[PDB]
Amino acid sequence: KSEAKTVSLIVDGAFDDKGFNESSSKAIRKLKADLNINIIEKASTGNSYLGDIANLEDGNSNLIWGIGFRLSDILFQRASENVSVNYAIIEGVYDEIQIPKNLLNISFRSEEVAFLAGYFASKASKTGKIGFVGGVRGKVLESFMYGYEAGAKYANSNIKVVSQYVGTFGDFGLGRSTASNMYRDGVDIIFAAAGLSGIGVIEAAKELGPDHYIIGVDQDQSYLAPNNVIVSAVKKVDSLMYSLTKKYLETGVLDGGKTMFLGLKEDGLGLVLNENLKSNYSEIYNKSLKIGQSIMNGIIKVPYDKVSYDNFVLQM
Ligand SMILES: Nc1ncnc2c1ncn2[C@@H]1O[C@H](CO)[C@@H](O)[C@H]1O
Ligand SMILES: [Cl-]
Ligand code: NA
Repeated sequence: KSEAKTVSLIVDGAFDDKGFNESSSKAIRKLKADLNINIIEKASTGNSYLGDIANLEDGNSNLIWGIGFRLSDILFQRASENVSVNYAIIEGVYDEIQIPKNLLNISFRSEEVAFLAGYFASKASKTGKIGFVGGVRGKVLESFMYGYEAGAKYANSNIKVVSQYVGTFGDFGLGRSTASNMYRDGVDIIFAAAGLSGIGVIEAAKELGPDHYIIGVDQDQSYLAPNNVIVSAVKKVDSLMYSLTKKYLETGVLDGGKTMFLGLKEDGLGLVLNENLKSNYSEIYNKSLKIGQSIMNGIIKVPYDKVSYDNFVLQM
């Protein structure tokens, strides 16, 4: 078996985000539980990526996972320079370069699940004004923002959407103040797509009580605020990391040198309802799932950047 092997994991910021980074740790710990492999987990930061990952290498890791686009260039450099080490990255963002054979990149079509979140929030909102709180801007987050705004307009052409960015995935207090300002300005539902920062958005909703709703992200976040999180736009990082790593442990060769793309139809993303609010939002949830099937069948082409969004809006 694979018991002698080691799989390592490096994230940016804290593991304990109730979402994206946490899901990567869940996968690695489940691999340890099921296969009895060795694991190493490291929470890192930009000023020390190079040293932290060089250390996972020196621990003779058989596979090193990096999580999130902020690790893109470092994971690429280390893979390029260490041909005998295998690396995989969740959401590497690369422009010019060709991916080396010992690096596997995973890309999620986040705009697809964000479209479901926007459609849902737009149908559910009583004020007709909804919010989006993002983490760090860039290609990944813009896919969430434009997918959300497009799905919202698809549900109601005159929907009002307020978008703000915390600017980091690790500022809970700024998530809270951003959300508090939105709720005070007539927003009644906020999609928090902001890592740990978004948990502060949830805190703001809890502090304001009933009628301040959240669309959660990455994992089912209804348990964080069972009266306020209506639905969650999940990203199935843990399932994918487990299955890809298990295959790698069986073959010993990384299926790398490429980017694997996952959206709704690959079961890489999904929309998960809070059962405590079922009687009240089930009809909208079911309509949202039909929208998801239209996306999966290629009927709705979901925008993901400014150009595709502006075209989508003009062609509605
Ligand atoms: N530490 C992080 N680093 C990079 N991207 C992140 C991080 N946390 C969250 N994200 C991204 O923001 C989205 C919403 O939390 C996630 O699905 C992921 O794409
Ligand atoms: Cl605070
Ligand atoms: Na804080």
